[PDB]
Amino acid sequence: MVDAFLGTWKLVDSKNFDDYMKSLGVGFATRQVASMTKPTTIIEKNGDILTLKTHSTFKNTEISFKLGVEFDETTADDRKVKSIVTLDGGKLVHLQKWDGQETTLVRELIDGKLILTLTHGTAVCTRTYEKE
Ligand SMILES: O=S(=O)(O)c1cccc2cccc(Nc3ccccc3)c12
Repeated sequence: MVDAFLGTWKLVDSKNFDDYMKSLGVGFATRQVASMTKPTTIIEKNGDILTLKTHSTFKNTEISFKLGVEFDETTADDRKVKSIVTLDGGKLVHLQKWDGQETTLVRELIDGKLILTLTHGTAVCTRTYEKE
């Protein structure tokens, strides 16, 4: 259920984020900033339009979209992508494509926590957020 995602979530743990960002082109200077940072993800719905915002001292982004309906997105790291977000049995699956490249962001609730798995080819990163 989408509804179970809604609310504000605060990053508490991060695993292999640096390699994920490097895998995407994020430069060293910026990786150092982003990694010590502890972002908030806010997930909202308004009818059948979801909005996911990322709030932090590094960057601030927001996306709004319908599930299964493809959309343009400019990412935190300034990639210009084609995105699609679907719901695969409680798992929010965010697929991005740009320049023949693909990355996936999977969001699932485990133990009252929101676990985001980021995958870019072989670079995999897991980021755990606590409900606020
Ligand atoms: O986290 S995400 O927006 O998912 C994100 C996803 C994919 C690539 C990212 C690259 C740099 C920073 C991010 N965000 C970020 C925002 C605030 C603090 C630290 C990193 C990236």
